[PDB]
Amino acid sequence: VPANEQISQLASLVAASKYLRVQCERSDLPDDGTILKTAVNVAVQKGWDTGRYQSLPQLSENLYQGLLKDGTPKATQCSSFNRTMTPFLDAMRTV
Repeated sequence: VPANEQISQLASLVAASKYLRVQCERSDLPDDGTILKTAVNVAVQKGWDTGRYQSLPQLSENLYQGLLKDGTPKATQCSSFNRTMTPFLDAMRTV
């Protein structure tokens, strides 16, 4: 997996997680910093180089802002993320 694909993938998970917390009232989820730390930890567990990740936090916020405006109704997006995000949310507990 190329380094570009790696960063984009982590940012997507962070964005989806913030979307759940803020838009889907998933108040059991932690702050952006903790979500970010979780993405970094997953990266380490995959053997990825977390030195090349400089553009992770801003990218995450940009993708989150993109979600808000992408035309998917909130209820639809929340139902979808709640269904599919379990493995990443599980990882967040260990953090």
